[PDB]
Amino acid sequence: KSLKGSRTEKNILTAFAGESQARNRYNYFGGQAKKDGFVQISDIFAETADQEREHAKRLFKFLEGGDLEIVAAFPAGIIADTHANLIASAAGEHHEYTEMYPSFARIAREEGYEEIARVFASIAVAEEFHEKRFLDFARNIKEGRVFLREQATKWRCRNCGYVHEGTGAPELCPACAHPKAHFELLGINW
Amino acid sequence: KSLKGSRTEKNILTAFAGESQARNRYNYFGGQAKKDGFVQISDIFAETADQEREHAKRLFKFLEGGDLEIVAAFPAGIIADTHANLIASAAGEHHEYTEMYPSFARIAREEGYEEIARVFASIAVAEEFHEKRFLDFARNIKEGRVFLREQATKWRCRNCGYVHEGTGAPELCPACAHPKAHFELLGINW
Ligand SMILES: [Fe+3]
Ligand SMILES: [Fe+3]
Ligand SMILES: [Fe+3]
Ligand SMILES: [Fe+3]
Ligand SMILES: [Zn+2]
Ligand SMILES: [Zn+2]
Repeated sequence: KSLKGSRTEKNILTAFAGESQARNRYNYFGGQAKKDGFVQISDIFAETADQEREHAKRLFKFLEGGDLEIVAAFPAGIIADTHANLIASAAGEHHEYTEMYPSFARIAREEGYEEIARVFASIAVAEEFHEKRFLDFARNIKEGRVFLREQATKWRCRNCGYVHEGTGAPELCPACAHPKAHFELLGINW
Repeated sequence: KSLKGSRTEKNILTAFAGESQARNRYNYFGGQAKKDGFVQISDIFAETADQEREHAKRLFKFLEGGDLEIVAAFPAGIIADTHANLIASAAGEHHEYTEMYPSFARIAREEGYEEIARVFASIAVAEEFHEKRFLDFARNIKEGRVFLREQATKWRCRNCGYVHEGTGAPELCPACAHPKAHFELLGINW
């Protein structure tokens, strides 16, 4: 069934508008993280931005055309330090997966748009992990554990792949000479 | 002076919301142009998307924080063939530089935000050239002149830089073997 005139139609566009702004905000926060010396976090912001582009794309492809008026609130700014940006990003994700998407999914099911309702629910899952990632990094910054841990571990240079073993990432990579900012905890997800 | 409570504050966020959606739409149209076999046009859509990201960034940095409600209409879809996408993109740019930005600049000046008004006016200039580019490519497609002209000229392969001299781009690049889709008119802007 068509979406024309349905509340779901406006909800999809509203989600698209929000996801679109989130993509820009995350890319900006990614640039700020770079300036603040947090390369892994910067790349995480950029990856999240690209994933928001994909949520938006799925939503956009459901629309049938024409201009549609929407009424919604969005974050008017701002770009602060990385810790603050991570906190603000997490808060935005929280609202999306706890309030917005469940509401949109609910209304979709009500109006008879099952496929779309399920897509809203699925996107909410992605947003929750996005929040987890942001909250975890904010915590690392607050606890001063971004580049230092209590026990010896392995740190990988994102720039060249050098692996450093120790309680903390080195001031400079011994292989590529790039600063500590490029190091992350060595991760294996395969 | 602060922007809080001013119409300009809402106009900036509205512009940001629109520029944000345009970035996504242009990236999607860029992907469709690739599928349609128009590499130069695809790269132009991607470049325009990146520039929209920059208009949005300038606008975003003027905001002072907090959640703000906005009321505006946006294109609910859609992704069609490249010619149609170029036409729809041009129409959107036209509205922005003829109606929206001049109005926002006008109101900014009225409320006493000179710097911001001038930024709105400046962005409008960029949008007009964006439209010109889109309209020119739509015309090339309509006239069947994307890869063929009446007089012998030079065609450059965007993939490897090979330069072909003739009335039209070759079916396959003789250097890198990529399809005609990668060719553009050789351009010199320096
Ligand atoms: Fe999102
Ligand atoms: Fe998200
Ligand atoms: Fe624009
Ligand atoms: Fe534009
Ligand atoms: Zn290194
Ligand atoms: Zn070639």
